[PDB]
Amino acid sequence: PLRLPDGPPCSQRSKFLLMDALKLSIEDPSHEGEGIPLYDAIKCMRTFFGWKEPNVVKPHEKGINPNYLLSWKQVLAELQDIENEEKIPRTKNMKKTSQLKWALGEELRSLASWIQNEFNKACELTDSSWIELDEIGEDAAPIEHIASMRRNYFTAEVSHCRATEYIMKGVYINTALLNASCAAMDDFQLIPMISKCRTKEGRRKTNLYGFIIKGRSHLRNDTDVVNFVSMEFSLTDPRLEPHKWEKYCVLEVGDMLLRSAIGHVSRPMFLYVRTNGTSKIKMKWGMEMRRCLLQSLQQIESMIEAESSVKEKDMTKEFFENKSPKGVEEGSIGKVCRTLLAKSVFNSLYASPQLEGFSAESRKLLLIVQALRDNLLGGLYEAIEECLINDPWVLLNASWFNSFLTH
Ligand SMILES: Cn1ncc2c(NCc3ccc(Cl)cc3)ncnc21
Repeated sequence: PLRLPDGPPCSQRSKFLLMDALKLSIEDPSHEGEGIPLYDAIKCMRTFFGWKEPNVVKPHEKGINPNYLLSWKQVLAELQDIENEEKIPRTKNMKKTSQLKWALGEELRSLASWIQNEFNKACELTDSSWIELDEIGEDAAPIEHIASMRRNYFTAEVSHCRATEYIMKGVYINTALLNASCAAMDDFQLIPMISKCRTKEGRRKTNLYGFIIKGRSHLRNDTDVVNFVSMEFSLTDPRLEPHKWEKYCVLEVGDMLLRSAIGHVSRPMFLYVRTNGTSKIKMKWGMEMRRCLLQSLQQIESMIEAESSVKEKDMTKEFFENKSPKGVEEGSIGKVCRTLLAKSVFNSLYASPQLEGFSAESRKLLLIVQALRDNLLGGLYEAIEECLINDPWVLLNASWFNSFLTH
């Protein structure tokens, strides 16, 4: 089996919160400015009244925590500035304050259990649909009948999937930043983190996860970096899994009244803050996250076009309806679709050279081991294990890979 590294537990490294995010939402919006992110965010902000004086509750151990506190206070100050203006601007350029100049820039780890938990959360369904019925595909021509049937069965099973929400979240924020990176090169622009869903009842909703502030972005090449500060709401207390949050300063910024299985309960609302950066090429990929839906669909269609060659008839219906196989090992056809999707999305969210190395070399050891398995290599192990350092996503697949070696 593979040897995973020893060390302190791995920490979160995505460009935004995943299972820990928190949404401020408005239903079927129709205010003077429905569709301009700044107007949407403010209207989501004013939905919430439990704000309170913020303080640091889990410090970033390598950054200057007074500057993170001041930056969040500045956001509320400048948002409150917009409140006082007669009209609402289309965008907001933050004052180039001391805290923002500092925050915008102007070793072995062990597998922690939070990343498997993220992956499990990415496979669940939500109350809300995140994509339209004809979202998947780029076809110039109308789709033939069999393709259409598969595309609609598959969309039924993943439209509400949590991984799909990560897709649209990511596409939104990456489009917003990439565009801002070009239209406001010298500004510290305030960029809402938005997404849009439809409820089980049919209502269009708008969600605010928090805010980005981008720094100077004269991105001349694909690999040039624009730094940014992320500020994300959450009900997750950082003191439970502090190792998850090494890269973050976390503030407590309000209290929130929630329906629960015990009735109404008041929980603190937190605000996860970190500095971070991205590049033109990374943001272009982030805008492409819908292809995760298409790539997941194809892996599904592959299993069907396989079964269909063996039975001389189209097995699309009998596969999705679960009518030779005798069940579905994940539980249901639906969980197989969402599982494939979640893996593809997390490949995107945690894209790394260590993942591209591990993916190639481990497939080599895979075909060798199951060749040996049903019929009865030391440098290869070093290639694969040269990828096992500190990435939570690489390490978790390596953990998964070792299960396959036992069964
Ligand atoms: C009692 N109370 N109410 C609000 C509040 C707060 N946040 C200010 C705020 C809230 C929303 C916006 Cl769009 C701008 C600024 N901070 C501390 N106490 C507070």
